[PDB]
Amino acid sequence: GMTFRDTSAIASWHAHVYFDASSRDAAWTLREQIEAHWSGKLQLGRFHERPVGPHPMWSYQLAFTQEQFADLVGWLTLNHGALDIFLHPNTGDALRDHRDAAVWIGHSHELVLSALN
Amino acid sequence: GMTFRDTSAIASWHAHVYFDASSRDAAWTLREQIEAHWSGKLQLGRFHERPVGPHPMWSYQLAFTQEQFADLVGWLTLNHGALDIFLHPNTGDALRDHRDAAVWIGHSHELVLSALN
Ligand SMILES: [Cl-]
Ligand SMILES: [Cl-]
Ligand SMILES: [Cl-]
Repeated sequence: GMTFRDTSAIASWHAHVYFDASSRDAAWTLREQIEAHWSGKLQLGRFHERPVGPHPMWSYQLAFTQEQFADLVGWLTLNHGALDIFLHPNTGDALRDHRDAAVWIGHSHELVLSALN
Repeated sequence: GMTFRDTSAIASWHAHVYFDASSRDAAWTLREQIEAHWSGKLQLGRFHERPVGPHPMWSYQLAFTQEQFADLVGWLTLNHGALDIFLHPNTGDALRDHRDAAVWIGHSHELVLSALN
């Protein structure tokens, strides 16, 4: 049986906007709106135009606190268009968080979990 | 030419825990823990052991506010085990909300879109 955890186990969240060559322009446009809308509320990573790390799509990262989660995730849910977004909590166990605690705005993708740990 | 929306557009959130014959006990355990952890203050629908509405799997519904979103969604992310969970905001447009504002804890599923008419 699984042991239940409290939300205090979550130190922070990462979201990754996924895209590819076909959706690059749309991804860029959303990234500019995130900059415009969320300056100081999250850390925005580089625009990766290849698969990096465990990500099977081109991507960029947003890193944010539990206190920003509802506002930012709600806004992304409303405004993501056709871009899939991968989200996961950071609990101190990268493989477990990616393998077992993946959240998707839009469609899910099979991660490159073998890249972890 | 998307019009960006504010989270004020969201009246409420709805989650649907998906399960099947293979995963009934886990789905039930989760439901009971939801009931206990929020002391019956969330809105819980019927435990459906058949596909209902737009849901291709057996399911049960949870409804909650934007102000409950971070805690509940965090908790579900940590505690869902292998159960996929469909979430969507309610903006008054059931088609658009289900089609375009779907969020999935775990893996995404194709909805039975016919049921949205
Ligand atoms: Cl670099
Ligand atoms: Cl959208
Ligand atoms: Cl979506």
